[PDB]
Amino acid sequence: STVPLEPWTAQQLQQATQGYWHKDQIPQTEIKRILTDSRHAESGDAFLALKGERFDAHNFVAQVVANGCQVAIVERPIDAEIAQLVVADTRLALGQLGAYRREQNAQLKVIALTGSSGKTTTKEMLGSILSRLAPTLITRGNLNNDLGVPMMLLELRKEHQYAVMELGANHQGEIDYTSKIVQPHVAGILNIGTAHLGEFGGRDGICRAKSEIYRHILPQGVAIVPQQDDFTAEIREAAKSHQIMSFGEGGDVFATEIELLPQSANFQLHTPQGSSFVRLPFAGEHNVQNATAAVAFALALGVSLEDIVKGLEQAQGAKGRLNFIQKAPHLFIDDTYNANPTSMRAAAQVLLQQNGIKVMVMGDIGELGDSSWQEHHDLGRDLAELPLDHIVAVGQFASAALEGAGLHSTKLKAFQTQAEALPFLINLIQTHQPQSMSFLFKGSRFTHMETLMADLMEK
Ligand SMILES: Nc1ncnc2c1ncn2[C@@H]1O[C@H](COP(=O)(O)OP(=O)(O)OP(=O)(O)O)[C@@H](O)[C@H]1O
Ligand SMILES: [Mg+2]
Ligand SMILES: [Mg+2]
Repeated sequence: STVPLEPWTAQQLQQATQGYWHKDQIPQTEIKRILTDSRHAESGDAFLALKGERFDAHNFVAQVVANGCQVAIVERPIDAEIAQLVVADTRLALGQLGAYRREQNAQLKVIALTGSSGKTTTKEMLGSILSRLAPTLITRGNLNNDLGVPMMLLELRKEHQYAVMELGANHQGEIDYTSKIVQPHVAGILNIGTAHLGEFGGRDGICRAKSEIYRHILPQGVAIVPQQDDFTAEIREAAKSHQIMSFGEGGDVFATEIELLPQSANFQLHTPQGSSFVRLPFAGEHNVQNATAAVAFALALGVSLEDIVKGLEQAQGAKGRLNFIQKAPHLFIDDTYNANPTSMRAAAQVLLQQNGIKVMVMGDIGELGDSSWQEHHDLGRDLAELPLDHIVAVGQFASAALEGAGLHSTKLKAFQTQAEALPFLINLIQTHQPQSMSFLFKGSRFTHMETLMADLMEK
């Protein structure tokens, strides 16, 4: 990693994984770090060999031996000169390590949150709030799956008072596993959207898979539910065995008198601990909703409202999530990290708040099932109805979006590739003469629309 870590002993590893040392060779030094990348495994580390879909890290042990590493956790004895802890399955063993380390840190207050969209942002808000009070460990990057969560738990220290763990649902049963490992005091769902519609086959599967986060809330724990969501009832059932705080209109925490600004939002925050005016440095109503959720979490941890507002007003967003880039006289909105129908519609709303000729450049949307084509169609139908000047679809399902435009066909341009779309944008700037433009780039991870945004910002 990069952060100062707390060392491991051979005994702790053996106890946690319930494995055995091959040839009884036991490391005489303390394990300073557990990693899974063979390139960075040096002397003092313990290499954890994972067997993936494209890889099998067992084939790289010689490299870590050549780089000084003398300890390794494996699924089977290897002929390499290195201390080897043999376990049933290294994947599960990593989780066991994370669980073991989390248990040893009983001085912790842990938050676990999930949702179709908004997890990283709410995690950033919560991190901003809690970090002003005490040392906090929040999920770093995309490490929110069955492998990532224990990896983040391995960074736990005794100085840490709070922990905000973002939990992603890549498939059914995942959140049950990760949440069981995390052992949260406060847990909840932000929303039930349209992400990963392919894996779960319908929003009903998403709800059922995300409701797993309530099963492993520690006693005296608090469940957080959305008040205004299509599946709020099904969630209330899943969380009936805990005390519940809700966010949204009619809930415990809500927002009124919302004033939307191009790069921010001002609103009246209402909580059971009182009311306060909030200057949120995040654009869009969806980030207001996220903010209310974060507030509900912080309150559930007993944070005072003043510290919550203080934390909110100076929070910062993650890379690729509505980042405002200024390239005079034009405006570029970097929203190219990921994409789903809901977040696309939200991004469209954010773009409507801007000045000058508004143009949205969207790519394909992944992880959708058989509904994919239809989704894009409907997307093209709802984006063209909006007061957007130009819509540029790039990818396989761009054509579909064109059909979806129907009556407003002329404001939506479809392209099969980025290379073909670039010259259109270049000329698009010139066509409208000296007049500020607002471009919003968005698309799924594999579409890497930031490449197109870069090639447009250069020329
Ligand atoms: N409540 C929301 N509704 C709709 N869109 C949202 C919401 N919150 C965030 N978004 C959009 O979602 C995008 C990404 O959000 P974020 O990165 O916060 O999600 P994530 O939920 O961490 O994804 P992952 O599944 O990988 O963990 C942003 O571009 C933002 O505009
Ligand atoms: Mg996701
Ligand atoms: Mg994330």
